[PDB]
Amino acid sequence: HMILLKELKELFFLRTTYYLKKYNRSLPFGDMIVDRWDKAKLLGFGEGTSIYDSSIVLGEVKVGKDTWIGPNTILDGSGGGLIIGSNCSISAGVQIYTHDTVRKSLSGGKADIDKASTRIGSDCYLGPNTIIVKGVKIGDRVVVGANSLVLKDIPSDCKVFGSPAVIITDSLNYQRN
Amino acid sequence: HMILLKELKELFFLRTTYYLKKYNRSLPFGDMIVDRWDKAKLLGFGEGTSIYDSSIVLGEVKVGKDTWIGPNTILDGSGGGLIIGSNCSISAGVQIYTHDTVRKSLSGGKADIDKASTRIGSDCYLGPNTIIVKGVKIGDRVVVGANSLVLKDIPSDCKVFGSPAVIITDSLNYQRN
Amino acid sequence: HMILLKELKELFFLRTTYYLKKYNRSLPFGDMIVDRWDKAKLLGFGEGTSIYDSSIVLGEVKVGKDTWIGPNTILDGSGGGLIIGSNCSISAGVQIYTHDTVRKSLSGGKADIDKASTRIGSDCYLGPNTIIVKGVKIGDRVVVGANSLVLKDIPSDCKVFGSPAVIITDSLNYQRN
Repeated sequence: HMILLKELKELFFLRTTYYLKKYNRSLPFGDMIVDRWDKAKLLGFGEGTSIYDSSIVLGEVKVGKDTWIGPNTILDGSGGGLIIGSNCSISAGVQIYTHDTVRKSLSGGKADIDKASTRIGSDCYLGPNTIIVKGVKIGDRVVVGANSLVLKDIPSDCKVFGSPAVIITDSLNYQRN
Repeated sequence: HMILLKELKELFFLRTTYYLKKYNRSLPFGDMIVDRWDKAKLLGFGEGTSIYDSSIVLGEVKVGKDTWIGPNTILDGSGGGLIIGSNCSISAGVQIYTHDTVRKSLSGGKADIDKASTRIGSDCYLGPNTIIVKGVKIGDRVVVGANSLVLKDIPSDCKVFGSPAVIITDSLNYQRN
Repeated sequence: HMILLKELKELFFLRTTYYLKKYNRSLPFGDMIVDRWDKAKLLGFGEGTSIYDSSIVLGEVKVGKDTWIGPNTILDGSGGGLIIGSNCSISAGVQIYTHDTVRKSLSGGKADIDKASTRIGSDCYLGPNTIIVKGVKIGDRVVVGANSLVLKDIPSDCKVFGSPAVIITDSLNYQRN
């Protein structure tokens, strides 16, 4: 254990040195062991998709191609499946749910976990610290601004933000060339 | 170090394979080493309590039975103790504090750290990304919605949300059977 | 791998035991390997600065003296450099950006990443879960409250909060003696 700890620290030093030179960044220890693209592949996600070590993926989660799954994210498919499209940006700190335990806790542990399936289309952006709750359906080409709480379905080509989130305009201008 | 890195990656691959088959989930590297229930036990928390590897626990923290401490949480008892009851849901990203450093920073490093003890009762839910500040007292059977900032005490059987958080109704209906 | 996993768990147990006795806290596995002050030093940050293992630092990031970089933070200098002063508190969950990908995602992957440099002065506090977006300039002795989204420049001696953040008063009283 003495030697193992010393080896782990040596490895941390060397790997951080290598990552600074090669990738001009410094990551957590775990993100220097885990490759983002191989992890996504192991999870059955589409080609081009990437996911940080620090991400938690529960139950039935399906993800399309070229989707970026950021650090400190939760993709919870435990309550009937979560489906995410292609080309999505799932920003740092985003949490996507198909269950909750409000009643279980509030009832002293008696009530069951409530569950509902959740879907996000393609070409979406979920901004930092966005919370998407069970049951929600988000369409294609939606923007969800940072610090949102999405309680209801969102149709395609919408821009939403707030806690709770509300439709603010269409997303058309972000789709331009 | 070359061999150690290769072994760590082999271990990551195998353990993720095992966790997918056994627990239908993919966790961070650290959460495949650390057992949530043994960690809680080591921290002196009550029977049935669980805490993710990614959680930070500072100073005097006491937790009751069957409380779920989620990923990416902060339980800071450094400023006079933090006490949490039984059957609580402490959601991903929740941060509970007994100190802050606004004045220390704002004063160029001169002022002291401000401190005040914090307590949460039993049968509470703290939703994702909830921030509870020093000095606060939350009673029993409270719901705190996602994305809240709790600046003042909350009595039992309340439902609160917002930044800052405000009482919205009672929590009675969540306690049903 | 069998033996390596057993060794890692033994190390986790022992190190957590040592950290509880020596530092009265329990940290993630990675934060028991990585030293906060050596990591900051390796990143070229100023004397006295500290950064948790769980922090991500992208591209050109410069940080002054005695700045505290908390857990689960993002310091993204990838889009033209990020500069942070001395004596700053960068709270848990704070995310600071110099890029985004709204248009890249919304355009099916066609558009480029948008980039703009970001600066924060000295003696600032950024509260939990603060989001600072590309292009922003924050002056000296600013307070940013928890759960903020900072979309526009902030002058010195200001106190701001909200999503989006707005000036609420001056920060003078926090600077007192």
